[PDB]
Amino acid sequence: HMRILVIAGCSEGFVMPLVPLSWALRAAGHEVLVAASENMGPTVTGAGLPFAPTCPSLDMPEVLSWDREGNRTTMPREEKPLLEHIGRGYGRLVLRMRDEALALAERWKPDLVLTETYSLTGPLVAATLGIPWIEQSIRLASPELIKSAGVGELAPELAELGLTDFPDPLLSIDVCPPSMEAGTTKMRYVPYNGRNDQVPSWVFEERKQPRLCLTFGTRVPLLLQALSQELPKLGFEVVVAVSDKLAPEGVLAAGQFPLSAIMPACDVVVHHGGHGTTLTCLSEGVPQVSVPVIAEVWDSARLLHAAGAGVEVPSVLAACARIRDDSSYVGNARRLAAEMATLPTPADIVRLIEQA
Amino acid sequence: HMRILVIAGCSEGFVMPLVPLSWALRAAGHEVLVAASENMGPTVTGAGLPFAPTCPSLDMPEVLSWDREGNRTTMPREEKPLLEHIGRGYGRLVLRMRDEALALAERWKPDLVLTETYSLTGPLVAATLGIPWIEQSIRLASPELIKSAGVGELAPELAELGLTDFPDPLLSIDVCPPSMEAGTTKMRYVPYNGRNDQVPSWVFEERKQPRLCLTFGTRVPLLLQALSQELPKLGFEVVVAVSDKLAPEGVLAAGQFPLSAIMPACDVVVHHGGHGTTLTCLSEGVPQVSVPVIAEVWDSARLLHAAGAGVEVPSVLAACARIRDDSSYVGNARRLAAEMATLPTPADIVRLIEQA
Ligand SMILES: Cc1cn([C@H]2C[C@H](O)[C@@H](COP(=O)(O)OP(=O)(O)O)O2)c(=O)[nH]c1=O
Ligand SMILES: Cc1cn([C@H]2C[C@H](O)[C@@H](COP(=O)(O)OP(=O)(O)O)O2)c(=O)[nH]c1=O
Repeated sequence: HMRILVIAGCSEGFVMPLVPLSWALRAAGHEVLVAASENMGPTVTGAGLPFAPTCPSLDMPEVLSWDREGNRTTMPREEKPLLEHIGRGYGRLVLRMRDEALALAERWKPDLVLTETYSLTGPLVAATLGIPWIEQSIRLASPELIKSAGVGELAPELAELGLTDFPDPLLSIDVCPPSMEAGTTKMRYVPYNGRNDQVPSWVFEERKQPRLCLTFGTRVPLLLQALSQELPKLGFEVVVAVSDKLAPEGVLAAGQFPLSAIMPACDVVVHHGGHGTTLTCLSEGVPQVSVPVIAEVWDSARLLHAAGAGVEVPSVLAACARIRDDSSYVGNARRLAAEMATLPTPADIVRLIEQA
Repeated sequence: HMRILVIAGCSEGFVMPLVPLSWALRAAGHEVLVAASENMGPTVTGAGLPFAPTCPSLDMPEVLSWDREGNRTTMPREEKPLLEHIGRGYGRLVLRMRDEALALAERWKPDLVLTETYSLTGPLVAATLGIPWIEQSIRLASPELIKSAGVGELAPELAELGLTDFPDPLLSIDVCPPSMEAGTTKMRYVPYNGRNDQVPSWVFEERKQPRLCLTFGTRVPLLLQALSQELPKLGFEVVVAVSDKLAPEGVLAAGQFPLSAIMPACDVVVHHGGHGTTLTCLSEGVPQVSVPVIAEVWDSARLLHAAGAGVEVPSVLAACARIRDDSSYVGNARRLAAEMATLPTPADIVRLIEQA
């Protein structure tokens, strides 16, 4: 019987993929508490998990566009220092969370910390209290250059603990299918995509024409209205998964739909290359048209395109018809979904955590 | 990899205790879908689970106060036929759910049905499709007289399938601690008590006086305001767990608080003998003052009072001071909580289900 403090990010993409393992721990009789930014409250509790805020409402651009000195930062065009730039963003994110995250850790007294790769507040809190921690990957590929830059940015905070680098996690979890990737344990990606009123009625009824899902995530929407009007002309019934506030002919519906709920009713997905969106579409064996927006998802879209599970489009109307006609995309997507199903479940991983 | 259709009731007390096992299944990589009345949507999805309505908004009194003939029914004062009366209520509840629950089962095609003891729509749907089903108990004691009456009321519906009684479930789950009770597998009761914005701040900070939790559930509130004003005079800081719409001196707070989140910050609980409330307080080793309102929870309050884990009050101010001064109540409550922790987890049960 353990008390596990789960430390998450400031947007849905950094919180949702930690939900299945958190519930897997709770299912094993353990006490779980998810600590994240105050704006991630409804997301955490909407997943049925206990929540505690570590900082006010916060989004990544606030932290990424300003450094410790207080000076505005800009993004390098060169991919490599762009990744280091992003990494330092995650590092400074820790400076906003650590205080309340530590004080919460002092009082709640956890035995173990669960967190994602770029949420470095986890390792910091774990190292501060002198307790082990678990690292779970939430990406097809996690560029270590991002992580290293974040650790380097936190150097004054580690020296405060008389450290150079965070102590290695008790378990490093990876979710990339072996037939894709270029001290880690593999885990099957069980997708959690948020909270809806109910599973849409059209999901259960029969489908008499190819259905396409169009989604850009929770950050990229703020092109979507253009692809919505044109894609049906390619011979598709389209559904747009987007925020209800953000939410038409040939379109079936437009609104907040957890992908895992609607994926069985779809044949192809056009998206922004989002980590959670990609892995979810992968796990359900659906060919994807990935339009990689954010730099940190670039590697994942490369692994995806290479395996032929989908088409990376750095035109997207052309990529769909290319999938609508060629069947090798569906085949690979299903092959990889089948491969992920063989991997250990979050339930299997809980035992490993308990056992060592 | 299975598709499990979870069939629940029409009020929170019949839905919430099915959440942990449902997530335990989802954690093991299985596909889960919770089917309940339309008013139980927010409860299901608030737990992070997929939802599908089997009937419009519905509460137990509608079904219990009217029979198949369409005639108004009254409650017997004699406990025994009162239990049979209640049982026939659950039986007629099936008549309201079975249609949409069946059609949903035809299209979604589940391999297995998960349900509670008195949700007979589960067994009916399972028997109709010819698939196994799982019975989980959500009570300290489940009077078989209730269940038998429900089955008897459904006799025309079983004869429709050429049956007399529902086929025995693949697994019958019980949650009563061995040192309490008078083809079942024991499972530890992992409490899920709903959805809140966050864990209250006072839960983590230190407590310099005995704190009491006052809650009557989701049905009984519609006395609570009286016990709220008087109980602090007994030397207590009181917190009232009740609907926010329903929600003062000596009172710390009043509103919707999932018990499992606030239980560590409490010393004693006064309640309506609610099944979920009792089991949750039990699992956290907290002495209870049970005021049994509903007839079906009477047996549970008897098992509770006998074990000395609390005081059954069929005056409640006296029962608290009796617990506030005598320490044998806390001892038994903790002994039973310790006993439940030894029992197999919902995660352990998932394996059993997978294995046989
Ligand atoms: C807007 C929206 C998001 N989602 C989910 C899918 C993913 O799990 C998550 C999006 O995360 P992600 O795919 O990483 O993209 P991003 O981080 O840029 O937002 O939210 C839906 O399921 N339906 C929707 O309508
Ligand atoms: C109103 C309320 C209910 N609950 C929970 C506790 C139980 O899990 C459930 C109540 O179910 P239960 O104890 O069976 O009582 P009833 O069926 O009469 O409603 O709801 C809270 O945790 N906090 C609250 O403020």
